[PDB]
Amino acid sequence: YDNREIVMKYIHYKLSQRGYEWDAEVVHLTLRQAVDDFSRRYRRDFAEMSSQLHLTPFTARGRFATVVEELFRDGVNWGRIVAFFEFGGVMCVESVNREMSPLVDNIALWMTEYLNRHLHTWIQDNGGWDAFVELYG
Ligand SMILES: O=C(c1cc(-c2cc3c(cc2C(=O)N2Cc4ccccc4C[C@H]2CN2CCOCC2)OCO3)n2c1CCCC2)N(c1ccccc1)c1ccc(O)cc1
Repeated sequence: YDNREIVMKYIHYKLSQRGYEWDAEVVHLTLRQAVDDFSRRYRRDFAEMSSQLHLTPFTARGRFATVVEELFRDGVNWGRIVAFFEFGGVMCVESVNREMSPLVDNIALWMTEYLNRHLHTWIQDNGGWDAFVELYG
């Protein structure tokens, strides 16, 4: 249902593993499992991109816009929405690692606005998140 709830719960889970208690049900567990399979799949290139990412408060919004525009340029699919969430999380984990944790709240806002403004039509026309729950899990 609520896109804002889905991003809050995904980010809270990734940060809690890092020992960072950020302050801010079937779908949440299905999304969390797909993104973990996505990390295992491209673990090689995930290490490279982590260092390649030069994240600061002055570049985050622009970095976010560029990568999201590249992901969905050739259309939307669930595999790209999964990569959308993993990029949202890698930037949150990276913010915490670099002692810029205030940016977590900005990244979650950018993810929520993009889901509601640019992914809402596609998802609903796919039947909503239950359609995602049927592919994964
Ligand atoms: O540039 C990117 C990136 C990653 C993918 C992507 C999305 C997918 C997928 C696959 C890939 C993909 O193409 N890769 C995954 C990946 C994951 C982590 C780090 C690097 C890469 C690069 C390659 C891996 N190789 C490339 C050759 O063909 C496939 C194998 O399967 C399902 O959805 N895409 C892009 C750009 C737009 C096309 C799809 N990031 C990016 C962003 C910033 C800096 C560098 C790369 C990015 C976006 C979202 C993410 O969640 C992670 C990375």
